[PDB]
Amino acid sequence: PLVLVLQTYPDQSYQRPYRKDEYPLVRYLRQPIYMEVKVLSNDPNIKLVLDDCWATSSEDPASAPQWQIVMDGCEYELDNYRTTFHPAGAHSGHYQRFDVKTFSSLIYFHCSALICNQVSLDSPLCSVTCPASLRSNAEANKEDTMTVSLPGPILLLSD
Repeated sequence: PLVLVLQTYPDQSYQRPYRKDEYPLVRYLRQPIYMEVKVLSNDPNIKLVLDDCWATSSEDPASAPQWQIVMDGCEYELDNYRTTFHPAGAHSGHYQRFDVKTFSSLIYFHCSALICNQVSLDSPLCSVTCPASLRSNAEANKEDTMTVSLPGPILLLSD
């Protein structure tokens, strides 16, 4: 089994992740929060991709209310979040880096993600077109994904 994690980094340099005892983080509205979904491996073939990312006001990723950040591999802006991806310029496919921007509140962040082996059996999420089209009633479906959350919440403050 391959194992995924969701982490936050201090800045766009992605030098080291925040650890648990540094949470809760403190951020301001419209300030970028630099996040990464990473595979803990060492296989060069594999490529990590996101499915959904969303925020809750309680620790439980299943709790309501929710704000959608990423949907079907693409930025979702309708819930008042902006996401910017950060491609790497080795093992580039072992992680997906992105920053999120929000438009005093305590927020918990989660993503769902999966791995691509470059095989016919690869998820549709392995090659996607963005922006993503909204789902129909029947279109709702679950890929085989792992849910990952941050070690702690983030406090959003008004600038």
